Amino acid sequence: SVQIVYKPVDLSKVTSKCGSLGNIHHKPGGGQVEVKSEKLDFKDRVQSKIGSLDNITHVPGGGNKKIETHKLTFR
Amino acid sequence: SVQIVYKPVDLSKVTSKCGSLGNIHHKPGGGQVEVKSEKLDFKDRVQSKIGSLDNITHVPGGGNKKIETHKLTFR
Amino acid sequence: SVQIVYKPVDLSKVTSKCGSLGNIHHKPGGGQVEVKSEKLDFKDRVQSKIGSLDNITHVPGGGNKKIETHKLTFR
Amino acid sequence: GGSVQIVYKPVDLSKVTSKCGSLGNIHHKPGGGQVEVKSEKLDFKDRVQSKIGSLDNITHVPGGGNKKIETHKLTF
Amino acid sequence: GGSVQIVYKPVDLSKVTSKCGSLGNIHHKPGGGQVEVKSEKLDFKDRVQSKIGSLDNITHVPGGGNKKIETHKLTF
Amino acid sequence: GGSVQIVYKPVDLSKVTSKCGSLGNIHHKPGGGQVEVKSEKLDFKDRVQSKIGSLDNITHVPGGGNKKIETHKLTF
Repeated sequence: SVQIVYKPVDLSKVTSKCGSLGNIHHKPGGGQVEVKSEKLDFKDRVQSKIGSLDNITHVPGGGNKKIETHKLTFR
Repeated sequence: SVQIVYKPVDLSKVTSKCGSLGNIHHKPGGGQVEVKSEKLDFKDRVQSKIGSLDNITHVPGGGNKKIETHKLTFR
Repeated sequence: SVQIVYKPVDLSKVTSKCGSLGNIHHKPGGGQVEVKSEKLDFKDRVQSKIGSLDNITHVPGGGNKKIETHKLTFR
Repeated sequence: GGSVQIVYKPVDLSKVTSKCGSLGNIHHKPGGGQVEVKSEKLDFKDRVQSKIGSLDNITHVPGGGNKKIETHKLTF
Repeated sequence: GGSVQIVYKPVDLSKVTSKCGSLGNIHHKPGGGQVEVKSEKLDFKDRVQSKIGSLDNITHVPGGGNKKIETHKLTF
Repeated sequence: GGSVQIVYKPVDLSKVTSKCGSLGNIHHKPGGGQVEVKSEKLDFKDRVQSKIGSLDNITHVPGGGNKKIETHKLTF
């Protein structure tokens, strides 16, 4: 006679914690900002950001891939 | 006689925590912002952002993929 | 005689928490913003944003894909 | 007999063409951003041409004439 | 017998073409950003041309004329 | 017998072409950023051409003329 018990158990965690997690920002102060501009010429694309206080979080990553395969073959 | 008991168990977690999670911002202050501009020429695309206080969160990521194959073959 | 019991069990979790979750913003203050412009020329597309206080959350991500396959083959 | 046959069938399908001046041009969004002239006096006398922020398209065509002369003669 | 046959069948499919001046050009967003003239006086006299921030397209075509002369003669 | 056959069938498919002046050009976003002239006086007299931040396209074509002369003669 033949008996096969196939009882694998998975309690695993796969976790990503990406970016700005659990931070404390107590009374942050951005200074006064002045941008005085005159007599400028731009021949191509301009990207401009002006400001006193920025919090920027960018997360292209932190993705998870889990692949699992179970094969039982008898004869 | 043959007996097969295929009873795999999965309690697993796959998780993404991506971006700005659980932060405290207490009285954040952006300063005064002045942008004085005169006599400017732009020949191509302009993107402009002006402001005192910004919170920006961008998440292209944090995606999960799970794949799970079960095969039992007898004879 | 042959007996096959096929009883795989899935209690697994796949989760995305993407963007701005569970944050505290206590009395955020944007400053005064002034944008003074005269005698400007733009030959191509302009995108402009002006303001004192921004909260911006953008989530192209945080997607979940789950694939599960069960094959039982006898003879 | 000593017969004579003359067939005079010249054929003209030719083209004479003049394309003179400003033809088939594209002017897409022409013009300056800001033009400013600041004075206490503008004093213009005796054959002055002044252009301030103007757009001018000027075409003069004294030419582009076509002359075609054709002569046919059959003498027996 | 001592006969004569003449078959006079010249063919002209020729083209004479002039393309003279400003043809098929693209002007896409021409013009300066800012032009400023500051004075207390502008004093222009006796054959002055002044251009301040203007755009001019000027085409003069005294030429581009076509002359075609064709002559055919058959004498028997 | 002593007959005579003449077949006169010249064929002209020729092209005579002049392409004279400003043809097929692309002018994409031409113009300066800032032009400033600051004075107390501009004083222009007696055959002055002044250009301040202007764009000029000027095409003169006295030429580009075509002359085609063709003569055909058959004498028996």
